Amino acid sequence: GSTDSNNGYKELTMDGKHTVPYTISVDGITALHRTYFVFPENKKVLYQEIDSKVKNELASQRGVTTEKINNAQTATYTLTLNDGNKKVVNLKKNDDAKNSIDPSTIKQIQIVVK
Repeated sequence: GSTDSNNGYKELTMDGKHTVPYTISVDGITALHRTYFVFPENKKVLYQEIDSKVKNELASQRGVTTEKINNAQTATYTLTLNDGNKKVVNLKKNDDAKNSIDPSTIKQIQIVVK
């Protein structure tokens, strides 16, 4: 078991773009069409501003609307920064819906509703 210590080899994985894998859980089940997202750097945005556009994307694949999510028993997602930090917040209660953040610090996120 030996890995590169200095150099390795050339790579072309969305070089220049910020990729961020997204996950979701339903009743304990894991998504099957999981994928990654891309966004610009050095830019701030409102959590509610983005989520508003994301909800329309997840509602089309999950079929869950603002009325359905309300019927859910629980809704929480964990956020993972690029530094390796972790913060789980309930979707039902947007505490950052009135805050500004950038994807440049976002590494990955996993939603959990049931």
